Amino acid sequence: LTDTGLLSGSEERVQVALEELQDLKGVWSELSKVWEQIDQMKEQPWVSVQPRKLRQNLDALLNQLKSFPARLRQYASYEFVQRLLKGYMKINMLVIE
Repeated sequence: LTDTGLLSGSEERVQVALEELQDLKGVWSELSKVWEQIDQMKEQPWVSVQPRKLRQNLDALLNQLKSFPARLRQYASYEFVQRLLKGYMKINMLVIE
């Protein structure tokens, strides 16, 4: 059979999708790594850790989730990890307040 399965425009689209998916997977991994520390800071009790400790945990989660590349930051994974870390830090700060 005479099939056009070589590196055509479809092949270029497949390669671009694979590169974008690698970037998105990196962003998701960085977001999960940051969100682990962010969730730890958020789940730290108000009596156990003050608002300063909650803010420190949220900032550590944001720093962990902000280490992704440009493609990772374009992907939603790192941004959502940073959002979860910021939410945990805000929960700690509100508990301290």
